[PDB]
Amino acid sequence: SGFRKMAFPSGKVEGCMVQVTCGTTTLNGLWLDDVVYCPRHVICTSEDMLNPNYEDLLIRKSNHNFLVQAGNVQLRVIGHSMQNCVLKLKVDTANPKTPKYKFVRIQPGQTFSVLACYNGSPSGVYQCAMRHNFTIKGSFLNGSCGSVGFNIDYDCVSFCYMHHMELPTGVHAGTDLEGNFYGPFVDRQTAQAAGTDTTITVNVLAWLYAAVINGDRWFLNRFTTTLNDFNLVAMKYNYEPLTQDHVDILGPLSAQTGIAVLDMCASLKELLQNGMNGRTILGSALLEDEFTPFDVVRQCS
Amino acid sequence: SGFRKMAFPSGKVEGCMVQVTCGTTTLNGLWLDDVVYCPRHVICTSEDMLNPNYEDLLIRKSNHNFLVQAGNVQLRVIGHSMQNCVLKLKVDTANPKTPKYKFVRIQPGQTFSVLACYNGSPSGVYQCAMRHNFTIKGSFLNGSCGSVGFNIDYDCVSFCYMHHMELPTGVHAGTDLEGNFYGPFVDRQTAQAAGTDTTITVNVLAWLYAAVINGDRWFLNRFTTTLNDFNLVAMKYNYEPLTQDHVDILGPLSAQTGIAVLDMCASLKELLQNGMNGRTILGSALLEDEFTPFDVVRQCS
Ligand SMILES: Cc1ccc(NC(=O)c2ccc(CN3CCNCC3)cc2)cc1Nc1nc(-c2cccnc2)cs1
Ligand SMILES: Cc1ccc(NC(=O)c2ccc(CN3CCNCC3)cc2)cc1Nc1nc(-c2cccnc2)cs1
Repeated sequence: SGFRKMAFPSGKVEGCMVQVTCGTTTLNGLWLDDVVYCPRHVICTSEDMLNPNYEDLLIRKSNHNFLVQAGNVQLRVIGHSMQNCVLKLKVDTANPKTPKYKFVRIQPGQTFSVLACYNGSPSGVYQCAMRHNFTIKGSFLNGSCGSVGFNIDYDCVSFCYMHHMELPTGVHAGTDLEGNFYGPFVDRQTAQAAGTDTTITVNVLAWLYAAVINGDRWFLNRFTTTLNDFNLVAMKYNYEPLTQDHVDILGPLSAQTGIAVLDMCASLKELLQNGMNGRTILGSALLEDEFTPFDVVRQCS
Repeated sequence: SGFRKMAFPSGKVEGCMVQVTCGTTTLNGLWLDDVVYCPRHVICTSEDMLNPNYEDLLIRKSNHNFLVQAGNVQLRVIGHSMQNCVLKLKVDTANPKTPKYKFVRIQPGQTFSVLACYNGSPSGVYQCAMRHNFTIKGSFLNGSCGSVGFNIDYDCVSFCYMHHMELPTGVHAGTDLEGNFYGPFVDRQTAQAAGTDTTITVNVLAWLYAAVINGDRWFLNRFTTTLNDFNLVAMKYNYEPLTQDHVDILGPLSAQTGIAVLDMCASLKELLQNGMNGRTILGSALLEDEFTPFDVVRQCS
């Protein structure tokens, strides 16, 4: 029983975090086999900032300009290359703690764990969702660039996010581990801002099912709606439209509770139109949308 | 920027989790040096449950009755003893991954990270607070007993909680690592239930300061209250009384924001008496009380 924001155990990732220094700039790198991955803006200098050309800047670098530190051990850089917005630094030592891993790009609405690091040292772990506008609402201070986001499937770490920057509204933007940004953002100083966001409807429904699994039932009703009439109401409250595929994904939770998806949608419609009226669901006074159907099944069978 | 429920990196603890089996009962143990620690009710059998005597039950056990598995390796038990409500199993191998550690008992209102484990394998990590009634609102399924709660200070793990049981309202109860229960609970089947709880006032104030540090300011006011008139209002809403020591602990946050503690208390008083009126603070629609002043300073300078 109970339901918490839960992250994956971070040990497999902690053994991969290193510190990368270029001149007076220090951030975090990810050390897998004989390669270190880090944000390319580590080579940015002062009088660049505005309109940098990273191709020019990297051509002017030498291997000895990059200082890589794995705890108290310095790693010798023997090659370097640009991988879109990430730098690949070949080192003379393969990481003995390299886990089984994959580089995977996630979709809006999916969740992952973030290991926040400073100076190559892990600081804390938390759980995030990729928003509809391709930002994440993280917790990051200056020096956290290069921190990574990940999921774990059995023994294999799926890396999906490297942290690059903070936007004016305090939300965060980054790339996959191939160096391709999530969303329409660039690693330089522009007036760029996050687009509009929506609520992840399938996730809210998943969380209502977690509530019922845990004994919170006050929001349930005898009513059932159609998928069409539900989406009419969802647009008014800036929820994502619900599709038949979302209904299928909620099948297992629907079977376990005996509550059909379209019956739970009639509860969500009433909560939107009336509010909670002073009550809470799973300790929250608003509808939470950062738990996937998978997160729910994993945490509370 | 940003503020998240954040747990400590769990790698140092993951390397200590093992699986302990007695007969048909399997749960989690903590392997430090040449000792495994686990809940003593692993020796409970069926026709005991009601009124067990653990002294009798342990006298009837032999070392070979305990099967300890560290991943794919079986550890040989060479001694056993009762430590209040925890069992100490001496094994023939010292854990090569033993971190620097301490056994520390925490106070209500303090927080810690929980590494939930099943069959000796870590499953997820999350952050908890010890409540005023000595329960924690965790996320635990059958088989999670022996999972531990901890904090990390530099390189040293302070273990503070081992999980033992779930209470009827779905909250959780356990012991420190010396085997002494938090609160008036026993490891047997009785009608025991959690006592009444209060809101941790110093933590709510810490979280309001985190909100101001992150740019959420709508709840601020020009007013200041006395410590006496604030506590008059806190009792009506079931908040813990605020003391001068709490004011001192909030000093650093007060200095950084320029908002005196008693000025922030006049904001808390108005939120209690009027509510939020449809707005949120740090993404929450209620006042959060599971972040300590230390948690806040650590996460957002
Ligand atoms: C997208 C991007 C492009 C270029 C840079 N690098 C710079 O702007 C930069 C690099 C080097 C210098 C020169 N030195 C100045 C003195 N300190 C050492 C560096 C000055 C500025 C950083 C970023 N990303 C950043 N993310 C943050 C940040 C803040 C809070 C939370 N998460 C990320 C600050 S900067
Ligand atoms: C406090 C306590 C005292 C004694 C026991 N052990 C038993 O009740 C017990 C032990 C052995 C057996 C016999 N076998 C029965 C068939 N399965 C194997 C065991 C039957 C019952 C467990 C506990 N603690 C428990 N915590 C949970 C629990 C559930 C969900 C989340 N967190 C903890 C279930 S039981």
